[PDB]
Amino acid sequence: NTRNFSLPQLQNLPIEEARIVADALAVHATSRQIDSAASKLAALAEAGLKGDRQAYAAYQQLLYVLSLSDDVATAQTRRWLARAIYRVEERFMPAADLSRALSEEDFQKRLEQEIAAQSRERHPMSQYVFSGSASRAQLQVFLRHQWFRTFRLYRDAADLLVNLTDVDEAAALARYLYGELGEEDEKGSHPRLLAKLLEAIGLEADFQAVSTMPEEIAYLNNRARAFRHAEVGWGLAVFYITELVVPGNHEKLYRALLQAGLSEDQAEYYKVHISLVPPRAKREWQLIARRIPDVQFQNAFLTSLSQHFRVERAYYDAIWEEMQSV
Amino acid sequence: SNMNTRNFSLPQLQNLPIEEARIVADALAVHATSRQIDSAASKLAALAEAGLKGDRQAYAAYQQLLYVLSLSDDVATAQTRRWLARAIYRVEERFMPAADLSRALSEEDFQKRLEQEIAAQSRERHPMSQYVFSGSASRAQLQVFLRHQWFRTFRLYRDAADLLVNLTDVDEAAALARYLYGELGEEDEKGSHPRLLAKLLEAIGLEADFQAVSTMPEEIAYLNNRARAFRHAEVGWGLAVFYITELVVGNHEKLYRALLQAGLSEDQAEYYKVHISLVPPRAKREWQLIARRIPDVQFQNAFLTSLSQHFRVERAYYDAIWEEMQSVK
Ligand SMILES: [Fe+2]
Ligand SMILES: [Fe+2]
Repeated sequence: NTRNFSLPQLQNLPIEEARIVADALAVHATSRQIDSAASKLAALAEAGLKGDRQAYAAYQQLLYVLSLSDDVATAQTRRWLARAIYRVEERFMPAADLSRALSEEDFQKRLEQEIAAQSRERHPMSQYVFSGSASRAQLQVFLRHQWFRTFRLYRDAADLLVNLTDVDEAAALARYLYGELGEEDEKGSHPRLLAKLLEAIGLEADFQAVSTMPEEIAYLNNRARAFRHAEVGWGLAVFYITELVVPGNHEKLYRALLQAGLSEDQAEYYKVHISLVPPRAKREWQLIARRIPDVQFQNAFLTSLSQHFRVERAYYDAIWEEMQSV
Repeated sequence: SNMNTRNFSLPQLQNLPIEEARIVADALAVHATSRQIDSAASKLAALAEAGLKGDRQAYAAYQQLLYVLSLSDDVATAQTRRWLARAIYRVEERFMPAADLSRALSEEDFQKRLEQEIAAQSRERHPMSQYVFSGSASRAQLQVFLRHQWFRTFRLYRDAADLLVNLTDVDEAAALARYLYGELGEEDEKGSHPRLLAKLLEAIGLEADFQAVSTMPEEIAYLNNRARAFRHAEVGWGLAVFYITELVVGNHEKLYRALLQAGLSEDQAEYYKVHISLVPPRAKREWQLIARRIPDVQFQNAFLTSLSQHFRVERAYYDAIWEEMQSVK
């Protein structure tokens, strides 16, 4: 019952950096062991982002262990090591090089244009699944990966909550967390609603699930990095795409799962996300509106959004390839 | 501007005439080296050790630095500040009288030890409590009380959120999320408990400042300990403080009645009303987070050590408020 703890995951990685990280996470690890891990992780990430495919896979696997393991005794040092990797990653991402902050209208127009161009709804897999055309085995592929996107999303939102120093903005994220964790009934948290769906269609919903899909690991690593960033524009961009923009996927999948014979109660997970209300109309939009005049915020937000879309598209492409093969 | 940044780390550090304050500032630079950060950690640990071994100047200095590290609001330096804070926590926790139980107490014996400890640390009889409940406080003296209540209340929700982040079990994170929702005003952020308290302060002539910086040593000691406990990797420390703050406290009813008898309206004193509650601690839902962990002696030792330390720093804080209250009007 430690499958998603850091040391068992590191022991299963046949790489020298896994042993160095393990030593840095020991109870009496020295400052030098931790700095050594940080340096070798930063160099590994740099070599991988420069084109060494093996170093790339290796640093993504290690970053997955560092940022998303559940043994809280090592979390602070794990997050410290993860930041050494984030710093390299953010130097390599194409940055919104704006010199002057866009107008609020121009900023919104840029957002809508980028979303309309890179939205998950146009992917051939979205169309196929919404159509009702997935077989039971294909819906199992889809939902197995949905589990990984959903089951710990509330934790990433909580990291953003922690970094919103304004009490009213923390309150906005607290209202989100409250809804996401079931309001007064933890049985209806959105991870447990999805779990109920998975069990209804023959899958296990494992809260210690560990992903083996590279594109899924890359997606979760990026999402956790963005939501944890000290410049909250990164997290607000991802919050925006994950929760604020008109979801639309949830309603069409709900109809399709009921078409597939699941009951209304079993498919509740997709029902609860449906929402008519434009993104700027929502109250959480004020967290973004207030920061638009700041060009540093704009650059963080727009860079975050583009990177999120890149990793999300590669992830959806990989789910789709798996679905076509069953 | 200087006012807008007065609870940021670097402005606070530049006002601390401590050698180690410059070393911390260098460690917080955007491109600070691992050597600079390691040096700052070492110097802070040595300062904390010297203070806790009896050097009163080192004790005051390390506590001021820990206040800046753990509770400043410039998020850009927060991760390194918390990294440095832990070097201090490790020293602090070696010096705290800690429960050396060899095996776990029974549920009954655990509840009994908790209740006797809480009973024996009640402040219902404290001279300041009696002075305020009795009516006897002048307006200026009520202001002293509420000025410090502000520091206790206004960022409590953040400490609870650090505990939420460390509850890996989804149902337990949900329990803390329900607390946070209530604490941040449910659907109306104007009704968050800090803003209810701001309304009470405004009613009595005081400003409620969300960039407030404490200058009372016992108050700093209290906030430092509370943030340490809620952020601890062993959640027994946070559950101890959470339970004494939320599941047991049984205080707010008499302050509410005293304020109403002093001419404040129900709406002005709402901050105290919302806290009043009939239901025993075991009856509450959050108690399950504690009930599940009793069998684990490591949890019991963290929890009981945390409870005792919390009471020591809270009692010294309440004494210091009382001394200040008696210096006015
Ligand atoms: Fe949700
Ligand atoms: Fe409260």
